[PDB]
Amino acid sequence: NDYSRQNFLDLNLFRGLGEDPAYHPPVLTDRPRDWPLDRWAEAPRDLGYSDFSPYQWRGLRMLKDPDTQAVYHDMLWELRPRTIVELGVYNGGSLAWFRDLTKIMGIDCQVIGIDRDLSRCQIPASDMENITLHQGDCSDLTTFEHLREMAHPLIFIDDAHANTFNIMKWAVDHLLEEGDYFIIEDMIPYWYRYAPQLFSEYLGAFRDVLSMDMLYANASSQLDRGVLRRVAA
Amino acid sequence: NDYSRQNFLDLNLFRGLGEDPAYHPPVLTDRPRDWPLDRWAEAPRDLGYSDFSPYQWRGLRMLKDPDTQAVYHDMLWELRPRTIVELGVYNGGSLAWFRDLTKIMGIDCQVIGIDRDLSRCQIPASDMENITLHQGDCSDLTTFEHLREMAHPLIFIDDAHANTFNIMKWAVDHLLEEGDYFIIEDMIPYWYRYAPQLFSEYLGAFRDVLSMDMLYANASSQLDRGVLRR
Amino acid sequence: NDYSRQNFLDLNLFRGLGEDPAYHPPVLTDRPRDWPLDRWAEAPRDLGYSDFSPYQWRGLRMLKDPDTQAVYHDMLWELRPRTIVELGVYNGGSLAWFRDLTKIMGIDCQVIGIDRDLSRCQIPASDMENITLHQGDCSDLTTFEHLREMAHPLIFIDDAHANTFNIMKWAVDHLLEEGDYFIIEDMIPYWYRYAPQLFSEYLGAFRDVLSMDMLYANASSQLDRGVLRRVA
Amino acid sequence: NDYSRQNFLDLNLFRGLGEDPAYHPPVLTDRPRDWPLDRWAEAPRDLGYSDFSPYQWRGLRMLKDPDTQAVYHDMLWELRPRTIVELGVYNGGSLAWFRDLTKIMGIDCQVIGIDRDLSRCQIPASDMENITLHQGDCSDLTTFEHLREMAHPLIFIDDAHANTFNIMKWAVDHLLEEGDYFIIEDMIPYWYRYAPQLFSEYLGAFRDVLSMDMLYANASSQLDRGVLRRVA
Amino acid sequence: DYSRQNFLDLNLFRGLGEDPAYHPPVLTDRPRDWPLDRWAEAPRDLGYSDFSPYQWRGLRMLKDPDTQAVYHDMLWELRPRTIVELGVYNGGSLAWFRDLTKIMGIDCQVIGIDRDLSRCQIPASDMENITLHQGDCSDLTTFEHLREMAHPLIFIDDAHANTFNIMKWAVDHLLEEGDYFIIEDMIPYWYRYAPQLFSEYLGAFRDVLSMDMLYANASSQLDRGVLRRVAA
Amino acid sequence: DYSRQNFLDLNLFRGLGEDPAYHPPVLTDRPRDWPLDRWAEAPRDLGYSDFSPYQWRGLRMLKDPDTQAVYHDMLWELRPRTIVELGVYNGGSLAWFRDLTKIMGIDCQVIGIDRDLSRCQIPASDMENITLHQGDCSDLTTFEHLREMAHPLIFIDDAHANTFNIMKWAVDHLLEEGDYFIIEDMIPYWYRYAPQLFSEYLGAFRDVLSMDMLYANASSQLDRGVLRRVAA
Ligand SMILES: [Mg+2]
Ligand SMILES: [Mg+2]
Ligand SMILES: [Mg+2]
Ligand SMILES: [Mg+2]
Ligand SMILES: [Mg+2]
Repeated sequence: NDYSRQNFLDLNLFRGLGEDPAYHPPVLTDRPRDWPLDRWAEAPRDLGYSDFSPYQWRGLRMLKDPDTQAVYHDMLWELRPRTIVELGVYNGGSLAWFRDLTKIMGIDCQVIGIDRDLSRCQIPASDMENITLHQGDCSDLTTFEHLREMAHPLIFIDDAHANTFNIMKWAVDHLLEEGDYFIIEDMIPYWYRYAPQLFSEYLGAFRDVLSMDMLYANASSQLDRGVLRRVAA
Repeated sequence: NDYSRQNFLDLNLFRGLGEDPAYHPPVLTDRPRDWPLDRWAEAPRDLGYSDFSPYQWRGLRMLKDPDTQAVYHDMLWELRPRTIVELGVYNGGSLAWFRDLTKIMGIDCQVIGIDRDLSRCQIPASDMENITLHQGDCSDLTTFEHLREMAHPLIFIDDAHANTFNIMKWAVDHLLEEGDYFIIEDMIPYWYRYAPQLFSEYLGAFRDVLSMDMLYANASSQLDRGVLRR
Repeated sequence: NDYSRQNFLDLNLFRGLGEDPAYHPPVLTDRPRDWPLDRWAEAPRDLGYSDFSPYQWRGLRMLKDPDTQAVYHDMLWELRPRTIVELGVYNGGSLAWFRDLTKIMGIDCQVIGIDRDLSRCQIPASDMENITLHQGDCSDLTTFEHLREMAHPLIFIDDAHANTFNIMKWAVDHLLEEGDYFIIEDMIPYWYRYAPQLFSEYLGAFRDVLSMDMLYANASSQLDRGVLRRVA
Repeated sequence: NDYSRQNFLDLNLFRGLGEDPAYHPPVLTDRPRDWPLDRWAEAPRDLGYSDFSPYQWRGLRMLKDPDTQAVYHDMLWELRPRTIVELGVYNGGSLAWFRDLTKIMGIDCQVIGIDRDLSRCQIPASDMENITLHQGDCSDLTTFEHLREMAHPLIFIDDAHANTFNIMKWAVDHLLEEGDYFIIEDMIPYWYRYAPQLFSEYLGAFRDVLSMDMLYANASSQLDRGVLRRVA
Repeated sequence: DYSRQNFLDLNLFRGLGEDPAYHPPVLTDRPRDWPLDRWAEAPRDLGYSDFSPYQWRGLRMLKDPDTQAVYHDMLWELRPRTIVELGVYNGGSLAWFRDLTKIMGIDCQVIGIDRDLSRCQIPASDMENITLHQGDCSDLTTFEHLREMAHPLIFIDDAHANTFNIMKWAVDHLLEEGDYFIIEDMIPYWYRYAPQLFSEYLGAFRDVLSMDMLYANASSQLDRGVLRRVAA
Repeated sequence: DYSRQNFLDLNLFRGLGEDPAYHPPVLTDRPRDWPLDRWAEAPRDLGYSDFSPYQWRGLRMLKDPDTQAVYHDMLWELRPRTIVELGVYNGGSLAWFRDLTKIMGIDCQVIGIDRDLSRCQIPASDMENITLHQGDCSDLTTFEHLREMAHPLIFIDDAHANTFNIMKWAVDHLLEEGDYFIIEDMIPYWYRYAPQLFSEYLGAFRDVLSMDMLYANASSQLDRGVLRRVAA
């Protein structure tokens, strides 16, 4: 009866994130790491550990999978953006990744992390060149005014998914010049499954300003149908 | 330009539920309802509308899909519950279904629906025989305390998913008896996927009090590995 | 030894029906019913028993699986039929279900079941209110010529599958009214596979009197492309 | 309004067989046969006709598909049957096939086909060497003690599917010597689905006289779990 | 141990296997004779590798059953008096073509061409209407050396070296109207790897060849590679 | 026209494509800017060929994202001083490996061995820490001649010729405990085509090499071919 004295957490705290913001190399349970080559044909063919979010960049966790990394790579190489914003930080491995990548492409880029809870960031202070954190609430649209200094072209990425359509209208009006991206990750397929009528009306409300970039918008499951930018249709 | 003059409801509110608690029948957009038989083989084979949650019961939207209904039908026939508690209510279609089914079966059952927002419920007052609504909070257990003098057997069903494991602890200590069910719809495969270490330990904390019922636990994707009892 | 001493029942008698018209709850063999929770993840994920026809309604077996039940629910709620005729009966599970469901909806509806052999039926006689059995050979236009005048709207369901296109020509001329359904369960995808030319033409012969109802024709594997109704 | 002046054949007579015993080549309806190579990539990737049973041997229809043919080709090469009995005939395509293939392999084999209705047979009277058609009723078992005693080894194939287990009980007692095959095409997977208890128990009756030949029993979809032989 | 052996390049056996001779499959992890009393406990998988299991009369067959069915229909329609196969390996398909044309009553001459014939397993006694020819591919003169052959003619590429030039020569010097030129296996791969070059090269033959859509989509090995001469 | 053209052998492009230089994809059947008011009508597929559409800093990449992710992890764990690609093509892999070791801060040299370094597309300025070498995969003297590099080292085989002989050489004269010998793409094909000989050949290295199960199942290019030293 271990339950009778336990206080249990709401496991929803870990929705789509996992339990620990820091990376740990996967650990084999039902097999040796070194398999005998004389019994090579008998060796189990499955992954060996959970395939939920096993990705990393330099000892930091990555919530963007390799297919998403390939898309953002092409997008960065093409646009050569001076600014990449990120609503939703979590552990910050995405922030660091964008920074490292741009550095090697020779793009002078500023990466910006806005979140209401920056406590879980895992980047060391001694590895923060061209990265800026920003405490803020999504619901509050005035969180976003103070990033009207940054240069163009610009990529705005929504990994937070709250008050998102109001944030999209705020950006369109006050932020995005021609060519800039507004990308919503993960959620467009769910909103459209759960709310076809309202979703189509809201998305279509931006028919005069944004468009879906078809070169990138079907190239990874995380970005599926959610990559937009300020360009004429 | 229609984006500026409009202001946007948050679509997260319609998550796993939909835009509207009232039932509306599907409507065809890209094909006539009445396909002519002389061109019978040209007719599209796909369903012709959203497969999201198109199910109903007597004009009330039903979130439990036909496979889950089959499972619960068998559970009711086998266990003949005196009480069905539904945590999380939405449109009330589950409540009216559970009541109608126990009525044709001859079982004397009270259905109970607990939820913080009951405004979405579509059951008319006139059809509430053996159904009781209850407005309360998950995060405090006082909600449930009051009226733990219901007859058994009992089936408790979590459709709210807040403070779930505490509510289950409370349930074993105060409500449940041998043969009663505690059922976690939908969530378990996700909680395991995302927090496996923590979930495993938590579920196994209940090893001396609850067990997974293997006759029902693999029979529906909504009840997948969440049918517990005793 | 055992083989010489037996008479062997022909197994085609049980085609798509099972060995026993009475219901029995499925039984686990390779696992305990109450899996311990400290090994929750170790538990097997498959069903644990045959998926053939394990469906029931109040202790009666159901040959229409849950998805078909959903389609018939919507159709009953929309049309509010006065009569439902089932061609082929077996255990009566559907009959009971149809009557019970119309009762719950407040639809005054008589349910009629027709079969050559009504000995399999399992409905307790004290539970036949608004259910009528007719004994009679399906492949005989006589059986339907002898039926009384029923109330409309009506749903006519073919679960027998013998001499079916003649029965349908009779239905169109003598029974069906605007809005009424002639449903063929199970059989149409097979008839199309084995006889595409003859089937296409035969079905096409009813182009001015029946149409495929597209709201329900693709909503279930059992009713798939077999939901028809009068006019348009 | 063509339905009122039509003669409706029973489509069930075509089950698993088709409309016409005679072969006719498949035909394209929605594309040219000669696709131009300057639009090669635009060309469709799908078969272009019904994939139910488009197989032939020398202008005769073959109900046995290529995978099943491959299994029989090997079984013949290994066993070198002196006799092949095919219970159930239709167009006689597999009869001709069996005779033709055994002839090419240098096997001295007699192909026998039994059926109630031999009218459909499409084999010319002239091309009938080493092939005997018997009249037969699967209900009466002195139809098979109407065997002139043929040579061994012997393959016995069931394509008729009536009174099958009794015809099997008979085969063991009067025909099958060490190594002879009794094959049931098509039915076994469906019988296990519908009557798992009886099927398991009936087959289990023959444990001391027949075994399932695992070299071939998993090798095609039509012979699936249906290939058996004498002893072990 | 590894310190001793000289290692053969395994690329030698690509798409072919280690041994041109046929040997029947052998079960490793089950009895060949499965007891009927535990019939449902029997494993459902093939029980041996499925790389290239097929045979004709004790010779390996690299063309699988679906491919044989297409060639069977082609041969029966077209009635070729010459079948050329560029690339030979074990000779299985060579003997199959000859045997099929023989029971079809067609007067066909099957020709086999290869730089290495040492792997050909056809017995010299079973060689009638078959000619082996040992020449290199990229040298087009190999082919001039025998356009004495009768028509209709089916030319088959199983070697895949310098294929388009060989097709050019064939179009000009060999193929009368109706004749086939088939590329097995490779065209899907060439389109995947070099889509611009492949399309342009295939389109360069638009007034002389077409894709035969009756056979081009009917097997995975022939897939989009069955071409024939349209009148010019 | 065809009789004019001399046709290149498409096998030259096998596994690589026609152009070592990167060009981004373009759409044919859709606009790049899809209008949001038609968002649900937009096509769902990629829009271009998904053969080898990957890149690094304007250079082609043959290793796909999942493979990249396995090499990322490996590099971070192993901190290799020397990485050796056996086969170069366009050099994309070389540049990535060098760039990646640089952002991780690892002091690494990258060597690229190939008979043909002509297709290499790395600009002269960006060659810091990237030594190239001409040589044949038939000399084991090609590999000695490469001066002694620091360890830990990884050895990737992307040429696949005389590989097992090259593996024996590396174990004895080059590889220390924990160094890697990785064979890309090829092992699953060599075990399908030659199961017996591959089983025996790999088996010989049991005392000096293991399979690294942390990485061996994590991508389809590396599938079952990542090795190092110390098992059982
Ligand atoms: Mg993401
Ligand atoms: Mg519910
Ligand atoms: Mg049914
Ligand atoms: Mg082949
Ligand atoms: Mg590779």
